[PDB]
Amino acid sequence: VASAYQRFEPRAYLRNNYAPPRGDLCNPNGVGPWKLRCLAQTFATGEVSGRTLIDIGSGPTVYQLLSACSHFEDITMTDFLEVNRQELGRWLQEEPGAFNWSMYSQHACLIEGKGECWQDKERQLRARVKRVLPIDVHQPQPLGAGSPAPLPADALVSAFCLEAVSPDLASFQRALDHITTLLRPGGHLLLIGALEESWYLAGEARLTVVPVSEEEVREALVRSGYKVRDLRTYIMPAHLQTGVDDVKGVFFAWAQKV
Ligand SMILES: Nc1ncnc2c1ncn2[C@@H]1O[C@H](CSCC[C@H](N)C(=O)O)[C@@H](O)[C@H]1O
Ligand SMILES: N[C@H]1CCc2ccccc2[C@@H]1O
Repeated sequence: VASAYQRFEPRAYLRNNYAPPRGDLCNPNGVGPWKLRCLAQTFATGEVSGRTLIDIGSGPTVYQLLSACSHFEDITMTDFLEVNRQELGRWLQEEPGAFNWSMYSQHACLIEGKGECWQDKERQLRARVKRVLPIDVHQPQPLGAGSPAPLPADALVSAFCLEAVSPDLASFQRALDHITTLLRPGGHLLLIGALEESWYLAGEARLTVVPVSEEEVREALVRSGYKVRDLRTYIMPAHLQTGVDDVKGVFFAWAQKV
Protein backbone atom coordinates (compact mmCIF):
# COMPACT_ATOMS: atom_id res chain seq x y z
CA VAL A 1 0.00 0.00 0.00
CA ALA A 2 2.88 2.34 0.93
CA SER A 3 3.51 3.15 -2.76
CA ALA A 4 -0.15 4.00 -3.36
CA TYR A 5 -0.01 6.67 -0.66
CA GLN A 6 2.66 8.38 -2.75
CA ARG A 7 0.03 9.81 -5.10
CA PHE A 8 -2.07 10.96 -2.09
CA GLU A 9 -3.48 14.50 -2.56
CA PRO A 10 -4.14 16.21 0.85
CA ARG A 11 -6.41 18.86 -0.67
CA ALA A 12 -8.45 16.30 -2.60
CA TYR A 13 -8.82 14.18 0.51
CA LEU A 14 -9.89 17.16 2.64
CA ARG A 15 -12.48 18.19 0.07
CA ASN A 16 -13.81 14.63 -0.19
CA ASN A 17 -14.29 14.26 3.54
CA TYR A 18 -14.35 17.59 5.29
CA ALA A 19 -16.15 19.81 2.81
CA PRO A 20 -19.89 19.64 2.06
CA PRO A 21 -21.81 17.37 2.20
CA ARG A 22 -19.84 15.51 4.90
CA GLY A 23 -18.33 18.83 5.95
CA ASP A 24 -21.69 20.50 6.43
CA LEU A 25 -22.03 20.34 10.20
CA CYS A 26 -25.44 22.01 10.29
CA ASN A 27 -27.29 18.70 10.08
CA PRO A 28 -26.97 17.13 13.56
CA ASN A 29 -27.35 13.71 11.93
CA GLY A 30 -24.17 14.04 9.89
CA VAL A 31 -20.97 12.05 10.36
CA GLY A 32 -19.04 15.19 11.36
CA PRO A 33 -21.33 16.08 14.28
CA TRP A 34 -21.27 12.43 15.38
CA LYS A 35 -17.46 12.08 15.40
CA LEU A 36 -17.12 15.38 17.27
CA ARG A 37 -19.80 14.34 19.75
CA CYS A 38 -18.04 11.04 20.50
CA LEU A 39 -14.72 12.77 21.15
CA ALA A 40 -16.33 15.53 23.20
CA GLN A 41 -18.49 13.30 25.39
CA THR A 42 -15.51 11.04 26.05
CA PHE A 43 -13.15 13.78 27.23
CA ALA A 44 -16.04 15.26 29.25
CA THR A 45 -15.94 12.29 31.61
CA GLY A 46 -12.57 13.48 32.83
CA GLU A 47 -11.19 9.94 32.73
CA VAL A 48 -8.86 10.67 29.83
CA SER A 49 -6.34 13.00 31.45
CA GLY A 50 -2.59 13.52 31.34
CA ARG A 51 0.37 15.62 30.24
CA THR A 52 1.21 14.11 26.84
CA LEU A 53 -0.84 12.80 23.91
CA ILE A 54 0.04 11.49 20.44
CA ASP A 55 -2.15 11.54 17.31
CA ILE A 56 -1.34 8.57 15.08
CA GLY A 57 -1.76 9.19 11.36
CA SER A 58 -3.05 12.75 11.62
CA GLY A 59 -3.11 13.18 7.87
CA PRO A 60 -4.03 16.76 6.94
CA THR A 61 -6.71 17.09 9.62
CA VAL A 62 -7.04 18.56 13.12
CA TYR A 63 -10.69 18.00 14.14
CA GLN A 64 -9.68 14.79 15.91
CA LEU A 65 -7.94 16.90 18.55
CA LEU A 66 -10.32 19.82 19.19
CA SER A 67 -11.81 18.44 22.41
CA ALA A 68 -8.66 16.57 23.38
CA CYS A 69 -6.31 19.56 23.25
CA SER A 70 -7.68 21.06 26.46
CA HIS A 71 -6.75 18.00 28.56
CA PHE A 72 -3.13 17.56 27.45
CA GLU A 73 -0.36 20.18 27.29
CA ASP A 74 2.06 18.31 25.01
CA ILE A 75 0.41 17.20 21.79
CA THR A 76 2.29 15.32 19.09
CA MET A 77 0.76 15.03 15.62
CA THR A 78 2.08 12.49 13.11
CA ASP A 79 1.89 11.12 9.57
CA PHE A 80 3.61 9.02 6.92
CA LEU A 81 3.64 11.80 4.34
CA GLU A 82 5.61 15.00 4.02
CA VAL A 83 2.73 16.55 2.02
CA ASN A 84 0.32 16.00 4.92
CA ARG A 85 2.71 17.24 7.60
CA GLN A 86 3.30 20.25 5.35
CA GLU A 87 -0.47 20.80 5.24
CA LEU A 88 -0.70 20.46 9.03
CA GLY A 89 2.04 23.03 9.58
CA ARG A 90 0.30 25.35 7.14
CA TRP A 91 -2.71 25.51 9.48
CA LEU A 92 -0.65 25.45 12.68
CA GLN A 93 1.26 28.56 11.59
CA GLU A 94 -1.75 30.25 9.95
CA GLU A 95 0.10 30.55 6.66
CA PRO A 96 -1.52 31.20 3.27
CA GLY A 97 -3.90 28.54 2.00
CA ALA A 98 -4.32 26.62 5.23
CA PHE A 99 -7.52 24.57 5.36
CA ASN A 100 -10.39 26.23 7.17
CA TRP A 101 -11.41 24.21 10.24
CA SER A 102 -13.52 26.97 11.77
CA MET A 103 -16.90 25.28 11.18
CA TYR A 104 -15.43 22.26 13.01
CA SER A 105 -13.86 24.36 15.80
CA GLN A 106 -17.18 26.12 16.32
CA HIS A 107 -19.17 22.91 16.65
CA ALA A 108 -16.68 21.47 19.12
CA CYS A 109 -17.43 24.59 21.20
CA LEU A 110 -21.17 24.08 20.70
CA ILE A 111 -21.03 20.43 21.73
CA GLU A 112 -18.70 20.91 24.68
CA GLY A 113 -20.94 23.75 25.75
CA LYS A 114 -18.56 25.63 28.02
CA GLY A 115 -19.23 28.92 26.27
CA GLU A 116 -15.76 28.98 24.72
CA CYS A 117 -15.28 30.93 21.47
CA TRP A 118 -13.81 29.04 18.51
CA GLN A 119 -10.74 31.29 18.19
CA ASP A 120 -9.63 30.44 21.75
CA LYS A 121 -10.13 26.75 21.00
CA GLU A 122 -8.03 26.92 17.82
CA ARG A 123 -5.49 29.00 19.74
CA GLN A 124 -5.20 26.37 22.47
CA LEU A 125 -4.72 23.53 20.00
CA ARG A 126 -2.03 25.40 18.00
CA ALA A 127 -0.30 26.10 21.32
CA ARG A 128 -0.30 22.53 22.61
CA VAL A 129 0.85 20.92 19.35
CA LYS A 130 4.59 20.84 19.99
CA ARG A 131 5.50 18.80 16.91
CA VAL A 132 4.47 17.10 13.65
CA LEU A 133 6.54 13.92 13.16
CA PRO A 134 6.93 11.14 10.56
CA ILE A 135 5.47 7.76 11.47
CA ASP A 136 4.96 4.24 10.16
CA VAL A 137 2.56 2.03 12.08
CA HIS A 138 4.12 -0.92 10.23
CA GLN A 139 7.45 -0.53 12.02
CA PRO A 140 7.26 -2.26 15.47
CA GLN A 141 8.69 1.07 16.68
CA PRO A 142 6.41 3.51 14.71
CA LEU A 143 8.05 6.83 15.59
CA GLY A 144 11.65 5.67 15.78
CA ALA A 145 14.26 5.29 18.52
CA GLY A 146 15.28 8.85 19.36
CA SER A 147 11.87 10.44 18.72
CA PRO A 148 11.50 14.04 20.02
CA ALA A 149 8.14 12.80 21.28
CA PRO A 150 7.64 12.11 25.02
CA LEU A 151 7.24 8.37 25.55
CA PRO A 152 5.22 6.70 26.64
CA ALA A 153 2.28 9.00 25.98
CA ASP A 154 -0.60 9.32 28.45
CA ALA A 155 -3.11 8.96 25.62
CA LEU A 156 -3.54 8.09 21.95
CA VAL A 157 -5.93 9.33 19.28
CA SER A 158 -6.19 7.84 15.81
CA ALA A 159 -8.78 8.43 13.11
CA PHE A 160 -9.04 6.51 9.85
CA CYS A 161 -5.44 5.28 9.76
CA LEU A 162 -4.89 1.65 10.70
CA GLU A 163 -7.60 0.16 8.51
CA ALA A 164 -6.53 2.58 5.77
CA VAL A 165 -2.95 1.30 5.71
CA SER A 166 -3.48 -2.41 6.30
CA PRO A 167 -4.14 -4.97 3.50
CA ASP A 168 -5.92 -7.35 5.85
CA LEU A 169 -6.96 -8.06 9.43
CA ALA A 170 -3.65 -9.43 10.70
CA SER A 171 -1.84 -6.32 9.49
CA PHE A 172 -4.48 -4.17 11.21
CA GLN A 173 -3.82 -6.25 14.32
CA ARG A 174 -0.05 -5.85 14.27
CA ALA A 175 -0.38 -2.14 13.50
CA LEU A 176 -2.40 -1.73 16.69
CA ASP A 177 0.16 -3.73 18.69
CA HIS A 178 2.83 -1.39 17.34
CA ILE A 179 1.17 1.91 18.29
CA THR A 180 -0.12 0.30 21.50
CA THR A 181 3.48 0.20 22.73
CA LEU A 182 3.63 4.00 22.52
CA LEU A 183 0.91 4.03 25.16
CA ARG A 184 1.67 3.99 28.87
CA PRO A 185 0.08 1.09 30.75
CA GLY A 186 -3.22 2.45 32.00
CA GLY A 187 -3.19 5.08 29.28
CA HIS A 188 -6.10 5.77 26.93
CA LEU A 189 -6.77 5.09 23.27
CA LEU A 190 -9.38 6.84 21.17
CA LEU A 191 -9.78 5.05 17.84
CA ILE A 192 -12.05 6.25 15.04
CA GLY A 193 -12.32 4.42 11.74
CA ALA A 194 -14.27 3.20 8.73
CA LEU A 195 -16.51 0.13 8.93
CA GLU A 196 -16.63 -2.31 6.03
CA GLU A 197 -14.80 0.10 3.71
CA SER A 198 -12.50 -1.27 0.99
CA TRP A 199 -11.33 1.80 -0.93
CA TYR A 200 -11.46 5.60 -1.02
CA LEU A 201 -9.94 8.23 -3.29
CA ALA A 202 -7.49 11.07 -2.67
CA GLY A 203 -7.22 12.70 -6.07
CA GLU A 204 -5.17 10.64 -8.52
CA ALA A 205 -4.67 8.10 -5.70
CA ARG A 206 -6.98 5.13 -5.12
CA LEU A 207 -6.25 3.61 -1.70
CA THR A 208 -7.10 0.08 -0.64
CA VAL A 209 -8.82 -0.42 2.70
CA VAL A 210 -9.48 -3.49 4.82
CA PRO A 211 -13.22 -3.99 5.47
CA VAL A 212 -13.62 -4.44 9.21
CA SER A 213 -16.63 -4.95 11.45
CA GLU A 214 -17.42 -3.55 14.89
CA GLU A 215 -16.86 -7.03 16.38
CA GLU A 216 -13.55 -7.40 14.59
CA VAL A 217 -12.38 -4.02 15.93
CA ARG A 218 -13.40 -5.01 19.45
CA GLU A 219 -11.60 -8.37 19.39
CA ALA A 220 -8.56 -6.58 17.94
CA LEU A 221 -8.56 -4.05 20.80
CA VAL A 222 -8.69 -6.91 23.30
CA ARG A 223 -6.05 -9.03 21.58
CA SER A 224 -3.84 -5.94 21.82
CA GLY A 225 -4.38 -5.67 25.58
CA TYR A 226 -7.18 -3.12 26.01
CA LYS A 227 -10.31 -2.88 28.14
CA VAL A 228 -12.99 -1.57 25.79
CA ARG A 229 -14.67 1.24 27.73
CA ASP A 230 -16.89 2.25 24.83
CA LEU A 231 -17.42 1.31 21.19
CA ARG A 232 -20.23 2.80 19.12
CA THR A 233 -21.26 2.77 15.46
CA TYR A 234 -22.51 5.37 12.99
CA ILE A 235 -24.27 4.11 9.88
CA MET A 236 -23.37 6.17 6.81
CA PRO A 237 -26.69 7.56 5.50
CA ALA A 238 -27.46 7.72 1.78
CA HIS A 239 -26.90 11.50 1.42
CA LEU A 240 -23.32 11.01 2.63
CA GLN A 241 -22.59 8.22 0.16
CA THR A 242 -20.83 10.19 -2.55
CA GLY A 243 -18.54 8.04 -4.71
CA VAL A 244 -15.32 9.13 -3.00
CA ASP A 245 -15.46 5.73 -1.29
CA ASP A 246 -17.58 2.73 -0.33
CA VAL A 247 -17.60 3.10 3.48
CA LYS A 248 -20.73 1.62 5.14
CA GLY A 249 -20.36 3.06 8.64
CA VAL A 250 -17.94 4.68 11.10
CA PHE A 251 -16.81 3.30 14.44
CA PHE A 252 -15.63 4.97 17.61
CA ALA A 253 -13.70 3.18 20.33
CA TRP A 254 -12.56 4.33 23.76
CA ALA A 255 -10.05 1.77 24.98
CA GLN A 256 -7.81 1.71 28.05
CA LYS A 257 -4.54 -0.21 28.23
CA VAL A 258 -4.63 -3.03 30.79
N1 LIG B 1 2.31 3.20 7.15
C1 LIG B 1 1.61 4.24 7.61
N2 LIG B 1 1.62 4.50 8.95
C2 LIG B 1 0.91 5.56 9.41
N3 LIG B 1 0.16 6.45 8.71
C3 LIG B 1 0.17 6.15 7.39
C4 LIG B 1 0.84 5.10 6.79
N4 LIG B 1 0.67 5.06 5.41
C5 LIG B 1 -0.11 6.09 5.17
N5 LIG B 1 -0.46 6.81 6.37
C6 LIG B 1 -1.29 8.01 6.53
O1 LIG B 1 -2.50 7.65 7.15
C7 LIG B 1 -3.52 8.63 6.81
C8 LIG B 1 -4.85 7.99 6.51
S1 LIG B 1 -6.11 9.25 6.17
C9 LIG B 1 -6.67 9.71 7.83
C10 LIG B 1 -6.50 11.22 8.10
C11 LIG B 1 -7.07 11.75 9.44
N6 LIG B 1 -6.55 10.96 10.55
C12 LIG B 1 -8.61 11.83 9.43
O2 LIG B 1 -9.21 11.55 10.49
O3 LIG B 1 -9.20 12.20 8.39
C13 LIG B 1 -2.92 9.51 5.71
O4 LIG B 1 -2.58 10.78 6.26
C14 LIG B 1 -1.71 8.72 5.24
O5 LIG B 1 -0.66 9.53 4.73
N1 LIG C 1 -11.01 7.15 4.84
C1 LIG C 1 -12.33 7.78 4.90
C2 LIG C 1 -13.41 6.69 5.00
C3 LIG C 1 -14.80 7.32 4.95
C4 LIG C 1 -14.92 8.50 5.92
C5 LIG C 1 -16.20 8.92 6.28
C6 LIG C 1 -16.38 10.02 7.11
C7 LIG C 1 -15.27 10.71 7.60
C8 LIG C 1 -13.99 10.30 7.25
C9 LIG C 1 -13.81 9.20 6.41
C10 LIG C 1 -12.39 8.73 6.09
O1 LIG C 1 -11.55 9.87 5.84
